[PDB]
Amino acid sequence: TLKFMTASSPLSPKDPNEKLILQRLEKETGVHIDWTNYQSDFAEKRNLDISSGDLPDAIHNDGASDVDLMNWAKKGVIIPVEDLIDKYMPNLKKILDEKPEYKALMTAPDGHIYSFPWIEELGDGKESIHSVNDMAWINKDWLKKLGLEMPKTTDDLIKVLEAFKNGDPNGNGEADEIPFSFISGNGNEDFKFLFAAFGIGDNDDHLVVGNDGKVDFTADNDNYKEGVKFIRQLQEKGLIDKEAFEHDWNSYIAKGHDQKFGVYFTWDKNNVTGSNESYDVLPVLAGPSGQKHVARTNGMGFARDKMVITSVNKNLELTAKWIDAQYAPLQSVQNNWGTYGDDKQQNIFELDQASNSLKHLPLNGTAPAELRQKTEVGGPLAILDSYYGKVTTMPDDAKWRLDLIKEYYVPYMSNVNNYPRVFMTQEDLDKIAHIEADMNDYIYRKRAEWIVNGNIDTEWDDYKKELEKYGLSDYLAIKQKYYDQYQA
Ligand SMILES: OC[C@H]1O[C@@](CO)(OC[C@@]2(OC[C@@]3(O[C@H]4O[C@H](CO)[C@@H](O)[C@H](O)[C@H]4O)O[C@H](CO)[C@@H](O)[C@@H]3O)O[C@H](CO)[C@@H](O)[C@@H]2O)[C@@H](O)[C@@H]1O
Ligand SMILES: [Ca+2]
Ligand SMILES: [Ca+2]
Repeated sequence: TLKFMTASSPLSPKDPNEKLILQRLEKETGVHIDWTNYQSDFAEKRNLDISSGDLPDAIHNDGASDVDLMNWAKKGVIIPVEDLIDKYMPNLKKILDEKPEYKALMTAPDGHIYSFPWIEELGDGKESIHSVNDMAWINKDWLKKLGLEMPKTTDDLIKVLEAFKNGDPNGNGEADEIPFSFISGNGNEDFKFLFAAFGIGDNDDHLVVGNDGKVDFTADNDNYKEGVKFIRQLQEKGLIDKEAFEHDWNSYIAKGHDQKFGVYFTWDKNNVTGSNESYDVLPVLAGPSGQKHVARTNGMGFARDKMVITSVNKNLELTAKWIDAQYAPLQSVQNNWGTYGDDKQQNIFELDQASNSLKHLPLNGTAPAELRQKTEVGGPLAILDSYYGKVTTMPDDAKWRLDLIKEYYVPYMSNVNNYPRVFMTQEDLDKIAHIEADMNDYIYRKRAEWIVNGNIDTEWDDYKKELEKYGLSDYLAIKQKYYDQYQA
């Protein structure tokens, strides 16, 4: 018996032990987990537990930031685990011996390892499945219906959206068409993907790496100004979803499912407009001066912390062995993606007993993300490029996305490098975190304000000064420092 805090989807059972995977796991391991399972606001609820001294044995599927992780280590909330890996975790050792770069990625600059990672190999470099998150999707049915060609430029896009607005492409005599929509902020449904059509573009870090080796701050660039102006034009012309700055995922996908969107953003259309050929990828567009670019995210198939062990943990050896069971290939694949042989609900896999390998089943039009979030576990695991065809099939939705990324975006990803996943010192993390406490929401708040009020030209210099007062220069110097050490 161990006590784990975890994070899961609101679609999944309130008690994680209702998951088929965890049932089978308790049989296999003989460990029963008592779960504290937060399904909304995990990070905030976790932090209250930590602040009140109400710690589990370990926090599963945690996803803490680096600053959190180091703060917790310094205050003795969590423990270093490297001795536990050496002594009790042969599955993990195997992985780290085959792919030693993950060990580097796990290790803090004080020399300790504080967390167990998630590793999922799907594409490399520019071809990473993570290279673009908020892909743009377009209603090709409407285009074909209105006699329109796929737009090639930002100007074409405006015209297409105007025709969507006024042209009644769904043919019901109603102005029900929402030409352009998004969910504003970080994440897969934001519009920042289009900013690159004005050069450089933007990502959730607001940080790219120039081909000069200089870290660039995106959200102060004239190019970024132009991107905001473009979205403002869309606003002024009545082409943006009237609730874009208010709605949520559930509302976004309700409209999606009714196919109200002309152009919208998401990871995979199948989750929002469904599994049809009405919507396809919006190809990379040329800006007005011929800019044609895809900004790279800094995302990768690695998250440093999907589990930590607290300093109250009862049985370090038992914990460490339980965790290592998650790194066995079959377990890792399932924990990540779902399972087989549920006699009562849909299954992501079938187990082929002849090979003892997993195989992706077709979904009867069920959303990718929907069944997954019900049946996955998250937590620490590894899926290596050598598992495909031997331990498991590659997901078809993954393969498909990798193809799209390679076909539509890679040619226009002209930045040789993105920002590497460094592990900064505690002091530097703390410094950075203070700065981001000001910048982060300020950056989104002004972006939205300018789209809605049209005053970017008169507020831009003052916004840049404000960003300097928050410490943007110190922030960049720190970023650049770690990028330079990484390259050396
Ligand atoms: O294209 C399919 C392949 O893409 C991957 C890339 O890792 O999976 C992406 C995918 O699932 C991610 C998932 O979790 C994310 O969203 C959570 C909700 O906030 C968040 O807690 C996780 O930390 C974050 O990783 O999203 C779904 C739904 O939440 C969940 O079940 C997943 O763990 O993203 C799309 C939805 O945004 C999904 O369609 C897709 O699975 C790779 O795993 C896939 O093979
Ligand atoms: Ca209509
Ligand atoms: Ca800049």
